[PDB]
Amino acid sequence: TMMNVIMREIGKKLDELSREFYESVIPPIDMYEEGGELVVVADLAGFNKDKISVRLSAQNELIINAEREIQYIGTKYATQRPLKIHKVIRLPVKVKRDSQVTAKYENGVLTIRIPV
Amino acid sequence: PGTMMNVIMREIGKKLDELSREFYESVIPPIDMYEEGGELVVVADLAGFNKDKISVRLSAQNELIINAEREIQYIGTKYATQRPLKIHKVIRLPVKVTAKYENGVLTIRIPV
Amino acid sequence: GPGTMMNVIMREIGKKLDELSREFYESVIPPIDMYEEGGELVVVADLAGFNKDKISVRLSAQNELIINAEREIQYIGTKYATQRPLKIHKVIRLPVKVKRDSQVTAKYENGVLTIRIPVEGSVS
Amino acid sequence: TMMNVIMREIGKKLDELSREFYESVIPPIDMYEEGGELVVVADLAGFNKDKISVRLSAQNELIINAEREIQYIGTKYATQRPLKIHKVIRLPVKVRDSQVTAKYENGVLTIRIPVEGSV
Amino acid sequence: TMMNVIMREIGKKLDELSREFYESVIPPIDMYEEGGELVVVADLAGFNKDKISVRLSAQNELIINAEREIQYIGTKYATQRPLKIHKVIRLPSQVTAKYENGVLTIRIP
Amino acid sequence: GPGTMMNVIMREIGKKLDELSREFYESVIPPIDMYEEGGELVVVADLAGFNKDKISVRLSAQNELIINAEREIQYIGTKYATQRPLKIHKVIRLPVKVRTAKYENGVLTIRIP
Amino acid sequence: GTMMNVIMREIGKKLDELSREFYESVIPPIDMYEEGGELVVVADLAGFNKDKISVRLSAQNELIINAEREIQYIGTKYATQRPLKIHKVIRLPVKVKRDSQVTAKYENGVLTIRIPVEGSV
Amino acid sequence: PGTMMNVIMREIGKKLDELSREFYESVIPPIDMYEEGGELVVVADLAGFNKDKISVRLSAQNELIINAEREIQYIGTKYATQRPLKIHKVIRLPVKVKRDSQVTAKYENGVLTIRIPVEGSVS
Ligand SMILES: [Cl-]
Ligand SMILES: [Cl-]
Ligand SMILES: [Cl-]
Ligand SMILES: [Cl-]
Ligand SMILES: [Cl-]
Ligand SMILES: [Cl-]
Ligand SMILES: [Cl-]
Ligand SMILES: [Cl-]
Ligand SMILES: [Cl-]
Repeated sequence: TMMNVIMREIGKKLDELSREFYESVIPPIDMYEEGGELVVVADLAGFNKDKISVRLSAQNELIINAEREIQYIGTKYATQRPLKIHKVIRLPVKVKRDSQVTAKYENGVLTIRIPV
Repeated sequence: PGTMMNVIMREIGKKLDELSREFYESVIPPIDMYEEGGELVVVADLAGFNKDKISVRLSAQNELIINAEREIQYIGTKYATQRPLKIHKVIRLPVKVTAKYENGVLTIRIPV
Repeated sequence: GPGTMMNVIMREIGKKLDELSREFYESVIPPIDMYEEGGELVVVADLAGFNKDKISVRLSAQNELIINAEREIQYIGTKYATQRPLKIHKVIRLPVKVKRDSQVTAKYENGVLTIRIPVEGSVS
Repeated sequence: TMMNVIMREIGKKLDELSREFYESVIPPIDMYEEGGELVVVADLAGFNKDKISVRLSAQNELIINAEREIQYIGTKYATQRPLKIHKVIRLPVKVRDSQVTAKYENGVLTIRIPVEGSV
Repeated sequence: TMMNVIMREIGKKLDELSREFYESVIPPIDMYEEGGELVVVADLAGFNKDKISVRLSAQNELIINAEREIQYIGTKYATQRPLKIHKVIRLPSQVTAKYENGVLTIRIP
Repeated sequence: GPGTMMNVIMREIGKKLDELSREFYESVIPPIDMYEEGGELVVVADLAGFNKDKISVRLSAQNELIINAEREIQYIGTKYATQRPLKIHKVIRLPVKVRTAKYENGVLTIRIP
Repeated sequence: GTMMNVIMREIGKKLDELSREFYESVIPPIDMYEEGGELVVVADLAGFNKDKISVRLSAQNELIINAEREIQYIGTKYATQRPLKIHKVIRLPVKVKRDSQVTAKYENGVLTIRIPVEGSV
Repeated sequence: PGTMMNVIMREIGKKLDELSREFYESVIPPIDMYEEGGELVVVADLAGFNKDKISVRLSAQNELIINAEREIQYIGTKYATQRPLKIHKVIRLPVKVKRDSQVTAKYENGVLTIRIPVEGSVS
């Protein structure tokens, strides 16, 4: 149903893109393999490491979760910045569930290391 | 018999599953915009960029323009490259018409 | 100005449509040629890699021609792209009126399926 | 451009697809790598081996060309089967100069190009 | 803006069509003119006559404003009926309007 | 710059959507509320300008509730727009398992088990 | 087949590279208006010969405009957009007599057609 | 129950059946472009414009710009105005040409024929 999300915004100028669209599409991730390690680097500016969680379902995909809430002040024009985030990522080389996963969140950037 | 129009649609659904780098370059950043005390605040979620590289300008035609430049080394075999190398964001201003960069979040204060 | 999302969407789909899904082909394949000659409607289809037994030809109750074929493909090694169709269903609505049952026959050579069906009003 | 070949056929039903489109879209390829060889498999019915030409570009892409002539008889309604095939394929695995092997059977074209390393 | 409203509901089935949708859509109007008088015909429902407001805020514009409050008892499964209506028809100086049995009618020179 | 056809299509549909099709409205009507109170399901719907005799409410063999109504209108003088719907046929899918209505002031209220 | 389909095919195109097929279906833009007990249709149809254009009044109450021409392409061609065969079918706003004195004059690429309204002297 | 998509298309199709005058101002004119004799020619169907009112200019970005303005006086009740009043077609040129290059354009029977010297041409 990802396509359905994009469609709702076809009328909109790039200034006006919805928050709901952003929740779906965020985050952008680059992911690569090096030395028996599968690394994912995602982009989540303005979030707290307590609110970020990562997991792998039995099906071979990697999952990312993040919550935040934002206080609304004054005359409001934009609600774009996403509160909730849920991202499922298909995995090309299935890492063992047992293998440890380490995530480091720095400078609005999330990095995840996964052993092969 | 079926129709071509349906088949195209089924295809686009497949296509839009995993978005390009270029896509995200065009959409980023999501912004919050409010008016408090005769000041306009634009709040942008940016994957970390060096502060000096990030630039903000007010356009002549009542627009706000947000650019930024990044360089990334694609070490090893790359499965995906979603992240945006470059950014151009044009933002219309609601009302008639000083930047701080913290935790990858850009907060722009505009006098009014 | 600000930019159009629709533009972005369009720009996105293009580069992606360079590589087409296996499903897409399953619907689109085969190409055929259809002509009337000697009171007979001949149709020729490109179906590479399906065995003769697996391919089926049926005359529909509606005035249409249906080609059905299925296959199983071994998938060794690291698969990067798998565009070619495993199972085919194709429906063609005939341009002229044809005899209802059983006269059409099929020939399959060089991966090419040839059907010859007798037109209506033909003379034996 | 490929999308423009697709968009020109939107209205039509599946029985009515243009030959130009099929020329643009044929063949469907199966690509995988094994035994230090990258194998391409394409569906290409109604062609002669002498007419089928395979070249490898300077850029990463691999190109398949095929041509044939057609002999229409009588009143024709459908003419969809493609006369000239030209398919440029970007290959993921690394391959400037290489030794390519191609065998055509039963409309099926099998091309084997050796990737760096292995065997 | 108006096309953006339509596109929001594209995923949804005809029953699931949102409230915000309906607020923008309502009312469907029929416009005609008799004897050099202009007449407007609009389908508004479940609105109190006092709450409804009509004026022309531009030289050539028609604005209809309408508001209501709805309190929902029990578990509510859907809420499609609109709270506030701000349709802005455009006129192709005194307007007389009586709203009865849903139908709201406006009379212009 | 040459411009884009798509940009031209979007602009074209947009100018036209301000005034919408009466046939579009017919699909859309009515906006309904569905709540459950007193072990009963209630529907409130907005169908202004339609006669009580014209209105029909039926229940499906399927789970769905179905509202049917109809009306007739004659337009006097030149008509600039005729957005009003004439042939409504709403259908609603039901959340709670379900085998009776009152209409006033262009509003329909329906009660079900 | 439909008008919508004709537009859709060109969505992935810039304005300066629009298909000829598209132009054949879309040409000509017309002005249509009733005045003086007559219904006037003004069409923009350049590069044609009057001998090639024909006007039909249909079984249904619609006006059909047909035109056709040949253009031999000289040299190395980069763009062939201009229409070869026009077949514009226009639905009339008002009922008109079919047994009617209709006047279609071509001048400077502009086709002006006049049609008597039913019920006018 | 029906879907919004099916509903939307039905609406979309309706809005396209009859086309705006603005629409045509975008799409007009159709052009034929060929190169021969080391010069580039653009021939365009531009029916019903005064020759004086048409302007042709070579852009800084190797593209061709056709500008046409005309005034139409409407009479009686009007049921359609598809005819474009203002035209600004911008055409990307497939071969480098001189910005400085002298240009000739001819207007006859509502067809605009424009010839433009290609880069590397000899006068
Ligand atoms: Cl979860
Ligand atoms: Cl700039
Ligand atoms: Cl079957
Ligand atoms: Cl070549
Ligand atoms: Cl007829
Ligand atoms: Cl005809
Ligand atoms: Cl030459
Ligand atoms: Cl310029
Ligand atoms: Cl200019």
